[PDB]
Amino acid sequence: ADSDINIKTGTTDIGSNTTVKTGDLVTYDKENGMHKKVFYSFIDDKNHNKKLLVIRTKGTIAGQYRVYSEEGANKSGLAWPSAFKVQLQLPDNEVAQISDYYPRNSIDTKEYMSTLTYGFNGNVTGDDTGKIGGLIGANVSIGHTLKYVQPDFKTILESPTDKKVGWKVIFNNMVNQNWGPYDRDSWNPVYGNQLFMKTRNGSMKAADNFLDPNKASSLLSSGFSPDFATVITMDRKASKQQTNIDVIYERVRDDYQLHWTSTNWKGTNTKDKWTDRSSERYKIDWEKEEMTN
Amino acid sequence: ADSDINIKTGTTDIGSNTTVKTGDLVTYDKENGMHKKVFYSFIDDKNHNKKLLVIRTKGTIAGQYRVYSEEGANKSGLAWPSAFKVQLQLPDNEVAQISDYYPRNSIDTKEYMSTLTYGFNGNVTGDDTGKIGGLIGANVSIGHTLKYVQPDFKTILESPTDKKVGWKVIFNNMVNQNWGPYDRDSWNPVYGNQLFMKTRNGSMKAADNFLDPNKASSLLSSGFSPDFATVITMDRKASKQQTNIDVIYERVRDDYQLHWTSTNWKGTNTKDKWTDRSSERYKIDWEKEEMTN
Amino acid sequence: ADSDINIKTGTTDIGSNTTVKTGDLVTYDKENGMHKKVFYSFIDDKNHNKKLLVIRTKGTIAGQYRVYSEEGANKSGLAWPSAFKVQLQLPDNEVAQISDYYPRNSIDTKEYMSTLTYGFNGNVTGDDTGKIGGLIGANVSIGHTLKYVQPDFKTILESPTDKKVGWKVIFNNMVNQNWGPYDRDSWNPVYGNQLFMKTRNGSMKAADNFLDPNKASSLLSSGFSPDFATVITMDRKASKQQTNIDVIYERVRDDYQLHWTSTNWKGTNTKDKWTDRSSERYKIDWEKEEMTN
Amino acid sequence: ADSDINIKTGTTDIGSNTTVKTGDLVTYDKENGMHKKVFYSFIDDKNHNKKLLVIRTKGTIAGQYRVYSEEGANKSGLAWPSAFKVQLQLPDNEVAQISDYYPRNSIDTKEYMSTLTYGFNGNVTGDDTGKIGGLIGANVSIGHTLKYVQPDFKTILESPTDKKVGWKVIFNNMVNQNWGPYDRDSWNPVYGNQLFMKTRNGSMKAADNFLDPNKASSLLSSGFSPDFATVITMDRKASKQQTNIDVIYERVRDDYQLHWTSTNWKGTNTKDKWTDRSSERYKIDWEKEEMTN
Amino acid sequence: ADSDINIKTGTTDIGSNTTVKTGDLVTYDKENGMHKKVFYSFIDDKNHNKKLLVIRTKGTIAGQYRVYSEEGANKSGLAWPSAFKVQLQLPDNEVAQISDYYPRNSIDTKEYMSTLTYGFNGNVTGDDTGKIGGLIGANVSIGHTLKYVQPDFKTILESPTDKKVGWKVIFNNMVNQNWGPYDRDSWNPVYGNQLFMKTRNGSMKAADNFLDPNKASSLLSSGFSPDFATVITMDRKASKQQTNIDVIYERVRDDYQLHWTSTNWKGTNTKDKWTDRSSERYKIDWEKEEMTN
Ligand SMILES: CCCCCCCC/C=C\CCCCCCCC(=O)O[C@@H](COC(=O)CCCCCCCCCCCCCCC)COP(=O)([O-])OCC[N+](C)(C)C
Ligand SMILES: CCCCCCCC/C=C\CCCCCCCC(=O)O[C@@H](COC(=O)CCCCCCCCCCCCCCC)COP(=O)([O-])OCC[N+](C)(C)C
Ligand SMILES: CCCCCCCC/C=C\CCCCCCCC(=O)O[C@@H](COC(=O)CCCCCCCCCCCCCCC)COP(=O)([O-])OCC[N+](C)(C)C
Ligand SMILES: CCCCCCCC/C=C\CCCCCCCC(=O)O[C@@H](COC(=O)CCCCCCCCCCCCCCC)COP(=O)([O-])OCC[N+](C)(C)C
Ligand SMILES: CCCCCCCC/C=C\CCCCCCCC(=O)O[C@@H](COC(=O)CCCCCCCCCCCCCCC)COP(=O)([O-])OCC[N+](C)(C)C
Repeated sequence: ADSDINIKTGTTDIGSNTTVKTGDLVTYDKENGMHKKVFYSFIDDKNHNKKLLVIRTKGTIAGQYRVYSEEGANKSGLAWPSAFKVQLQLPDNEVAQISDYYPRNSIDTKEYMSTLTYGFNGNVTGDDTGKIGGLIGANVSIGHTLKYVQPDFKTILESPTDKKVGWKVIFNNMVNQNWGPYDRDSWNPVYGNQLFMKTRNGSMKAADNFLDPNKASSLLSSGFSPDFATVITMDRKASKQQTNIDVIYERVRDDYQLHWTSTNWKGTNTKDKWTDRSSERYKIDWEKEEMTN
Repeated sequence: ADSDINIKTGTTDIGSNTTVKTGDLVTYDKENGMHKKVFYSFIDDKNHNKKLLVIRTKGTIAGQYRVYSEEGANKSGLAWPSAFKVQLQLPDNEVAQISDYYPRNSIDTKEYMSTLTYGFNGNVTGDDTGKIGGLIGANVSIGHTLKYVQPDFKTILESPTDKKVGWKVIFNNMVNQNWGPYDRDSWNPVYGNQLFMKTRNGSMKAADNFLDPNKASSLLSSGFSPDFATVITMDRKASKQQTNIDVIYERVRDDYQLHWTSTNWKGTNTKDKWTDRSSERYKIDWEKEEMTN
Repeated sequence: ADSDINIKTGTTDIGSNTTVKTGDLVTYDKENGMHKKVFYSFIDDKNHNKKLLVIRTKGTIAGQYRVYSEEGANKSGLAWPSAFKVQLQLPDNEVAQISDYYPRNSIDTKEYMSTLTYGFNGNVTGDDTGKIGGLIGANVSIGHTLKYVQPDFKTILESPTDKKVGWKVIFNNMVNQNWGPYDRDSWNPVYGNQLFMKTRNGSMKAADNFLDPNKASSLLSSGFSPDFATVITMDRKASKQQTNIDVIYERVRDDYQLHWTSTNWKGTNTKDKWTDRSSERYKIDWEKEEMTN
Repeated sequence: ADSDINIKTGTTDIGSNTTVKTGDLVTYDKENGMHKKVFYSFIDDKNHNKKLLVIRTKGTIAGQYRVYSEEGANKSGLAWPSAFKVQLQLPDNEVAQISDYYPRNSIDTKEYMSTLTYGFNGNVTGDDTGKIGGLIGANVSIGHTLKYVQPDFKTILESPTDKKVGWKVIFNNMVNQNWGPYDRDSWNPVYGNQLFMKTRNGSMKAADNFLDPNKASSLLSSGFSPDFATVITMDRKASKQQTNIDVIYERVRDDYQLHWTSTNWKGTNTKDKWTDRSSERYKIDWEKEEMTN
Repeated sequence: ADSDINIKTGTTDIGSNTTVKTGDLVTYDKENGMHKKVFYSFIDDKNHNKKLLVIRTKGTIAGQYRVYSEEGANKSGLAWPSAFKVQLQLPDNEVAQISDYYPRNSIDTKEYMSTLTYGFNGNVTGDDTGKIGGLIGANVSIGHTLKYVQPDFKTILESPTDKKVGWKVIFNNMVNQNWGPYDRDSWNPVYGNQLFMKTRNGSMKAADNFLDPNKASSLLSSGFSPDFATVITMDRKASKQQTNIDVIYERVRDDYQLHWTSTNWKGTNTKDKWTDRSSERYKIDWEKEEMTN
């Protein structure tokens, strides 16, 4: 906090008394259904040291959650997005550099609780025949309790090198039919991986026996809208004022297959089955303060 | 709070009615993968007593979480970052001084709860043969409950001397596979240190039997992005207006080795195995209000 | 709240339409490792009655947590900071006076909860031979639950007299290895004071058997950064416009010794073993609105 | 809330477009250790109807927590502050009046919870000899739970008459050694009042066997800093423009004595033992807008 | 929320670009100890339709909690305030009207929770003689939990007619000596109403055996400070510009009597015993924008 140093709040910020020429570019890849978008802003403050440029790759990525193949009632498949990714890269011989990026890895906290209990007991037993009995007892108990919050999808920031920076979204785990949370590597010897399982021993058709997309998480079927911000700085005395950028919106799917062995349904997961990449190259003109492509 | 003294809020702050010449420097160490960055700001308020300069060493440090060595299925190793560090130092004969630093040690709180319970009981027992029995009893219980929040990574501020100040990030403990939180010194006589253990008695290959990086904390594999702020003040009447600074982004790793003894997997940890340091020297020109290197 | 009286917020504050000449002084005591700092601000509002001056003794104090003496494996010592202190004093014959101070003693609250429970029970017992039995019973229970938050270090404000004001930080208690919170006066007949105890009956060397500094609280090893604010007012018609101030950053340590009696480790604490004081005298010139020393 | 009536926020406030001549007075009573302070502010808005004056009696009161008398090991005494008080009074024949006061009595809330439980049970018992037995039972339970927050010190506002207004701080109850909260009237037939008791049956000296001041609440030993605000209004056409005020900072202590009867320590409390009052008379000049004394 | 309609926040408010002539009136009724106060404000916005006037009857009402009569040790009485009231009324033939009032009745919410539990059990019993026994059982449980917050004093708004509007404060219930909350109609066949009962079977004098005022709620003994706001609007073309207002601060007490029957103390409550009213008539001059009386 800039105010915790006695520095007046906002003194160290940049962007005062300057005109920023923003813009927008929208392009849709019908083949992959990735409504990618970039929102940039040229900031050139005379009090600064280098020209600035912030790229907000808002865009949007489809879910692609459907049964790709069905083979009778014996077995059927299913493809779902395991992880979403978006990254920005620059030419190796280029002069511009990546400075900052808002969504970054953050430390996680977990609660903890220890319980210690003492106890005592004593009773008198008697009956019609006049027998009298006694009982004295005691007990101790110790208990450790740990709780934490684990989101279904956990955003991560891949190691940002100078020339390229890339984010990532993965599938931590999901809760199905109010049962214990499952994940890709969850296994059960009898049923197997029950992540996307409708009924344990249903008699319906193989393809029909799948978890409803509405019940599952919104990202899987309805897509995930990203919001990542990066800032690019380039020296104001550079001989060449043209820069090239590349934007990637790759998405990784998985294969989920149900198998009827003799009585119950069995499920198996094949992580990293298909990968779809949609890369477009943009051009930057620092002199004209415009990104067009 | 400046407002709790009846002083109008922000009156004691510095930076009003002045022009601040900010800047930026970005350099990447491919050898160590440390995308270090410094964001400075020259504040020279005539109402102040000394020139000011705030260095925000945002930067970023890679994770370097991989199996460095594998030796068949008998055993395999693993290297992970135990602690991240970043510090700023000045020449001993220099005249500038360190004034403040935002992230600082903070007191920690823990809950507490004491429980006391009384009880009474009485029942009548009878059967077909007409036997009637009685029972009177009582019990007491006392319970102490203590809970607190312990983050996986706990930031610390090393003893800040005048010439140098240094922060630190360490590995408090981690939760594995929803089991009890482990740490570097955790030991189990049968299995041993089970921090990064995939399966207790899995039959897979030695190298494969490791916790997935996605399951583990984000910092270990995807790196840690620091945000530390320091302010440097130098007298306005100093004969020499040039100052030299040094920035360090050292990172410490550890060695984790799994051993198959006869049936189960055994794990051992060797703290402070390797250390990587990447120091760069910057130059400060108070007269020109610019940091270049 | 000034707004709860219908007075417009901030009307009663002081510091409007005036120029404040702030400053800074930094000095480091290598002998004691106390990076003391003072940040002042001269406020002289014509609408006010007396000149004002606020001293923010931010500074910083080292931890000094190390094993001072080791004597073989039989026993070893340990010195840790029991309490931190910082206070401001004025000459007895001086004319300036202490007005206010932000961090002040605050009331503490504790939860409370009373539970009352009734119960009834009735069962029928029968067997193969046709015997039928009955049982009717009842029970009552009363329970008192009390929980509160107790920080490890509890800041206190010593009785502020006109000429001097002094704060204080003490060691309330600590939680070790997720066990019951201990404190200086905690005693156990078998083991003794187990505050800084690594293992109850470890076979390692005497000096090695100590709690890791990382596990313990951050203040003990990495130091404590204070932030206390005071305001000094002096009459504007005083004949002499020069004032002298004294700043103290005294820190108190303790001695902790482990003793191996026959099988287990025994620990004893000797409170108030050593005291370190580092006092520097500053000079105030109200006429020139500057503090220099 | 002025905004809940559709009136623009702050429209009804007073203090706009006016100059307020604030001030300060500091005086210390070494005899009683009461660093009393008054911070006033003259508000005279032409749009208003009467002149205004707000007195903020911040000040500070010492704790005075020490063993006043010790008589061997048989018994010893102890004096602690039972209640703090501060009030403002005006001459009976005066014309000024008390209008408002910020800290005022507030309603208190308490939680509540009712629990109802049904239960059923049935088991089959069998042994090697083939005997088969059954058991069917049921139970009901009702539970009332009530919890609330009770601070150690509870501020109160004495009945404010026109000429004088007075606040009050009392000792609600305290928690000792993590045991049940005690208070002045708490009594135990065996031990007695165990409020400030160190050990139930300790063998140390009578004077030494007292609760450490650090463990007890901060107010008792380190003093209590008050913050009460009052506003005084006087007609602008009054013939006499001079007004006299009186400020009181009375503090009430108590006597606590431990008695060793035969084996254990016994404690008794004598409420309202001593009272200390420190009254100073200030003078107000509405015409000159200044309070001096 | 005016901003939820897309209307810019504060557009519909009234009071912009206008001068408000506020005021104040203070009068104390020594007979009843009711430090009544009214704070008004004349708002006349040309963009408005009618003249406005807001009356904030802050004032303050004493508690009057004392033992009115004592008759030996056999029995004694006690008078406490059951309910506080404040209302504003206008002449029937008057033309002004009541528009709004801030403190208004609000809906109350209560939590709810349903619990369902299944259970199974099975054990094997064996002894030295080789007898082996078994036991299999199961159980079910259902539980409804409801909790809510009930303040001791619950403010209410009486049916506001055009000519008069009146608020009300009543005594919902109180918690005594950490026991179940009692109220006026609470009855116990053995002891009776135990609201203000010190000891169930104490041997002290009848008058002394009362709950300490400090333990009870602050309002009962130390008084209640009200804060109610009303706005009065009168047409700008009215022939007569003078209006009369009446302010009432009536307070209702109760009689509480303890009776020693043979062994224990018995308590009875007589609701609505005495009523005190203190009405003063104010005069309003819209033309001069002043309220004087
Ligand atoms: C290693 C040594 C061996 C163990 C020694 C003793 C244990 C076994 C004894 C033997 C079993 C006998 C049981 C009797 C009572 C048990 C509680 C007790 O002993 O003290 C308790 C005090 O906690 C309290 O607050 C007191 C409990 C009742 C309070 C009643 C107050 C007034 C009574 C009138 C009521 C009406 C009015 C109510 C108020 C208005 C707890 O203390 P402790 O138990 O000594 O705790 C240390 C020991 N331990 C950790 C191992 C458990
Ligand atoms: C050291 C001295 C020895 C112990 C003495 C006594 C204990 C053993 C006795 C012997 C065992 C006999 C058990 C009988 C009852 C037990 C509760 C009791 O005694 O009083 C309880 C009062 O708490 C209440 O609120 C009353 C409980 C029922 C309320 C019913 C209200 C109206 C009844 C109609 C219902 C329908 C309508 C319901 C309402 C609309 C608790 O008080 P205590 O228990 O005296 O607590 C101090 C003692 N102790 C700390 C050691 C526990
Ligand atoms: C000092 C006097 C002696 C004690 C007198 C009685 C106790 C011992 C009796 C004897 C033991 C016999 C036990 C029978 C029931 C116990 C509960 C009971 O009595 O009333 C309870 C009412 O609470 C309820 O809400 C009712 C409980 C069941 C509700 C069923 C609703 C419809 C039934 C169809 C279900 C299907 C559909 C469900 C709905 C859709 C509680 O009231 P109480 O218990 O009278 O409380 C005062 C007494 N006490 C404080 C001392 C405990
Ligand atoms: C005054 C009248 C006398 C009392 C009448 C009955 C009580 C004693 C009877 C006699 C004792 C016999 C016990 C049998 C069951 C007890 C529960 C029951 O009766 O109904 C419960 C329904 O609550 C539920 O939700 C149903 C419980 C099981 C659900 C199973 C679903 C599918 C089964 C397949 C499982 C696998 C798959 C699971 C799902 C995927 C509760 O209703 P109630 O108990 O009627 O409540 C009113 C009565 N009472 C208030 C007095 C309690
Ligand atoms: C109306 C019909 C009659 C009732 C039919 C059955 C009840 C009585 C049966 C008869 C009693 C026999 C008891 C056996 C088990 C009871 C639980 C059970 O049946 O299934 C449970 C599944 O919940 C789970 O998640 C499974 C429980 C254990 C998981 C173990 C995982 C791997 C095993 C290795 C462990 C090591 C590694 C662990 C993992 C790494 C609950 O399902 P349900 O009970 O069928 O619920 C519906 C029925 N009911 C509502 C009426 C209750």
